[PDB]
Amino acid sequence: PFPWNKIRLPEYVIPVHYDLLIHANLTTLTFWGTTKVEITASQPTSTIILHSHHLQISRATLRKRLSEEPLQVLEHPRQEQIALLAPEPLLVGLPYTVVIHYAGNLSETFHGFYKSTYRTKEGELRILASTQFEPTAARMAFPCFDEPAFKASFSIKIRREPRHLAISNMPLVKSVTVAEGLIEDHFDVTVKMSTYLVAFIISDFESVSKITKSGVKVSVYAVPDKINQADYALDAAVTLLEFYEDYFSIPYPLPKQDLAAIPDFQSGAMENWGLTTYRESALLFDAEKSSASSKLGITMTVAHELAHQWFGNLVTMEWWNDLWLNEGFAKFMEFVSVSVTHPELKVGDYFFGKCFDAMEVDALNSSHPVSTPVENPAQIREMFDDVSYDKGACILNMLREYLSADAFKSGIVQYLQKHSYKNTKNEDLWDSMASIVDVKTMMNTWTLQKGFPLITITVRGRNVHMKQEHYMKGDTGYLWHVPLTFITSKSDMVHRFLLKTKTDVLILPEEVEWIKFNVGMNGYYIVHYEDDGWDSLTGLLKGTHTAVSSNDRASLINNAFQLVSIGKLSIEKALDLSLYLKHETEIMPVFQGLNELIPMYKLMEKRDMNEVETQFKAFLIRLLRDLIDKQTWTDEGSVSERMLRSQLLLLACVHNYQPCVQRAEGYFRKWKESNGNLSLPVDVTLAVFAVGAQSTEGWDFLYSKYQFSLSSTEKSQIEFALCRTQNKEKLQWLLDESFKGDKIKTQEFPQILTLIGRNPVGYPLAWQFLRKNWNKLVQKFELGSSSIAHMVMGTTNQFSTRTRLEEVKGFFSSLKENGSQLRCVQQTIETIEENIGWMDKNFDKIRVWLQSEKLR
Ligand SMILES: *[C@@H]1O[C@H](CO)[C@@H](O[C@@H]2O[C@H](CO)[C@@H](O)[C@H](O)[C@H]2NC(C)=O)[C@H](O)[C@H]1NC(C)=O
Ligand SMILES: *[C@@H]1O[C@H](CO)[C@@H](O[C@@H]2O[C@H](CO)[C@@H](O)[C@H](O)[C@H]2NC(C)=O)[C@H](O)[C@H]1NC(C)=O
Ligand SMILES: *[C@@H]1O[C@H](CO)[C@@H](O)[C@H](O)[C@H]1NC(C)=O
Ligand SMILES: *[C@@H]1O[C@H](CO)[C@@H](O)[C@H](O)[C@H]1NC(C)=O
Ligand code: NA
Ligand code: NA
Ligand code: NA
Ligand code: NA
Ligand SMILES: [Zn+2]
Repeated sequence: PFPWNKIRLPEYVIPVHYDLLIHANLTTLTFWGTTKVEITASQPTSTIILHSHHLQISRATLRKRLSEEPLQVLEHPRQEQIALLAPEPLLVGLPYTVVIHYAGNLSETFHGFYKSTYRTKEGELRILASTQFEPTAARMAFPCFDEPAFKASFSIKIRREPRHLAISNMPLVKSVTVAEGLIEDHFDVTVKMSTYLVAFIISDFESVSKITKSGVKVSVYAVPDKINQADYALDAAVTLLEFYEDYFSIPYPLPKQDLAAIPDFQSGAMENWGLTTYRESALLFDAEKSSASSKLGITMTVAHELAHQWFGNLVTMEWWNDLWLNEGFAKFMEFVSVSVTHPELKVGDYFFGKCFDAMEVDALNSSHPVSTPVENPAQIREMFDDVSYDKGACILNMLREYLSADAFKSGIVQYLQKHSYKNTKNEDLWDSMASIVDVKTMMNTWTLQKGFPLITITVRGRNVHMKQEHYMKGDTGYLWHVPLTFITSKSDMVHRFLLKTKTDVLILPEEVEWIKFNVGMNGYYIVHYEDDGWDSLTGLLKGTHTAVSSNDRASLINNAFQLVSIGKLSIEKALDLSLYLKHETEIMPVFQGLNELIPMYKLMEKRDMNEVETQFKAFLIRLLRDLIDKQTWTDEGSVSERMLRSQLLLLACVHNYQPCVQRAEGYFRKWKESNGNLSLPVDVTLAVFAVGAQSTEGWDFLYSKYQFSLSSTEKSQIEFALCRTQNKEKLQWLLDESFKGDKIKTQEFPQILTLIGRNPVGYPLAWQFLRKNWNKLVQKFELGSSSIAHMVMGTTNQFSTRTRLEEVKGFFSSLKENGSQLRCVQQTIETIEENIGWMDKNFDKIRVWLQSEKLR
């Protein structure tokens, strides 16, 4: 008879300090712990509720120069709680200490205190143990008040064999031999922090280190065979840590910061205070083999994790309904920091693309407000999504533009200073921002309702009429305070207008030839132009496209196709606009063009539409052919030029543009004749391998080199190529082997499943594999995880028939408690519903447009 019936812990028993002793055995794969937690009670009680999950509690006692007594233990596994019953009611305000002894098995998933393995370059299997606790898995490693507002200090001790190294949040202060072959490591006490930030790793990692100008020792740890790839991340971390310390004027408060590359890791990285963790591919850099995309990705990932030391660790959201205060800010700070520390990366131009990814899900009924209630672990994991990360960063960027960078920076500094070592709510951020303007009323419209507005512009002479309405595919009365911006043919000053009502008007000083709203796409909204608007802007792009900025051109491309879905613009007119790209040069507008047009043939690929699919792909290649032909088969140029080269050559080869295929075939044959020892330009390797893997001999040869590669980029490039074969038996093998995790690690499975889901002949196999192996995949990755969401959407969200829709509805319906209520399931259902309507309306229009298409 359990005495607590709520998922949320009681509020009146509060921890102050934890002493954690962990003794793990990396041979038996078990661990023992003793947890002592200093607590004080706000009000008298005789029961203490806390979290524990899959931990066998052997004994629990309560300690008051005096006194100690036993506690009865009850468990409620579904609430993931245990209850400790005291003989006497606890006394208010007096310090107690709860001592719990327990045992567990190392987790075989990617969360909790889990097993990771790797093979030495000689073939020896090695075992390590690592942690991943965010959001609710600390309770799988020690019993705790496992909610992020129950902050405390942590003194961690690790018992281990002499052959192993242990690291944790804080520096090692002492090692004591306790028994024959057993050493006890004492780490220094942490600052006050949430339980999800606790971390420890038992490994044989090696490290390299560098000291910041502020005296912080920064280290990168990795397996011995890969530590020579740590130099780039080490240098970036020192630079970025120094940047944030100087930017926030709040020092990093710990003596050291570690970045650890874990051989098995579910996400990309995690911000544990003093001991940040990473997938090997997100941290390690090979100067000969790593891609430009990889260098960018490592830099931004490190910038994200180090931003979290302030936005997340120092200041933490009070509850997961406001996770965006962690994740939106860390995502935004990636661009603030890296635009200064690595200007050659030009990260600023990539930002708006995240906003368009957020708008993809946020246009659906099944989106949710940035701030929204959650209760159980699955729901909490679902908050780590494009709304929290990307919409969060996008509305912060919009607010920064509205307030000015200086007022925004003063706001976030006051916010961080005032709430240091505490927790914040949505409202606390607005109050800090206003202390520098009714920010609260405005930002409440952007955080407490889902979606975004369509802004409709109607011009009569000098009179510019504006209307807002909720953009939904494909009428709730939603209203926003929208900080509009515009430029005109007569003024490229960024003009501002705060639209607070359904309609409003502004008067231009003189008539203009065109007007363009949402300058640089810094606003989280889309724009429709009535009357001759889209013709006028289409003419601008086709005549003098440089009359507006690259990012303004990308915004026009994106918005035109979004307006097709709600019937405000014909597919023919949006496709007509896209034709200006034949004269475009810039990565962002070209990338945006690809990102609007590729998804159209991805729908056709899953239909009996080979004729139009082939003509559409030939149109795409012809549209970009001049740019394709100018690409050199080298690694020259900027990061943007290199990413553009790699993507264009891949596109051209996969769609059988013969000049590219023939050159890629030659490089692959030479690479194979060299026994895989030939150094190819990294930027052409995706295309070369993707062509090579189309034959059985080439696929088999590529796979044979995957075993021995120490390069994350090369393994990623091989994986992509292997997933592109039309040989169904090979596709099935990849699914089976990465599912098993021996020949290909299970951390790659979600990406392999999705790539095969996008394969024009493999997509039935991937959806089938997901259905057949659902229960084991959920057990490995967890309901609500981003990984499960990626697998659900990546195998299903390009279907466009009523028969496929019912397959999806019927399958997930049948799962009941094991998945039927997933948000990603409702999102993919609504996406397929929109695909059905969009294809039913537009397919014949596209077919005719392509035939008429003599412009090319
Ligand atoms: C760790 O795994 C072992 C599996 O061997 C679990 O031990 C079994 O538990 C059941 C039920 O309690 C017993 O009937 C078996 O006899 C146990 N097996 C052995 C070999 O002793 C153990 O419960 C797991 N630990 C936790 C904390 O879940
Ligand atoms: C993990 O367990 C193994 C065995 O269960 C421990 O290995 C023993 O270590 C002692 C002293 O080092 C040796 O005398 C025994 O011969 C070992 N037994 C075996 C089967 O190898 C190991 O020390 C444990 N490690 C930890 C960290 O607890
Ligand atoms: C959106 O979902 C809600 C509840 O799920 C429903 O009441 C509403 O009708 C939906 N909107 C549309 C356009 O289907
Ligand atoms: C080719 O093999 C040599 C000898 O083992 C090695 O040193 C070199 O790095 C290899 N080159 C590539 C591109 O793999
Ligand atoms: Na556990
Ligand atoms: Na909103
Ligand atoms: Na939203
Ligand atoms: Na249309
Ligand atoms: Zn984050």
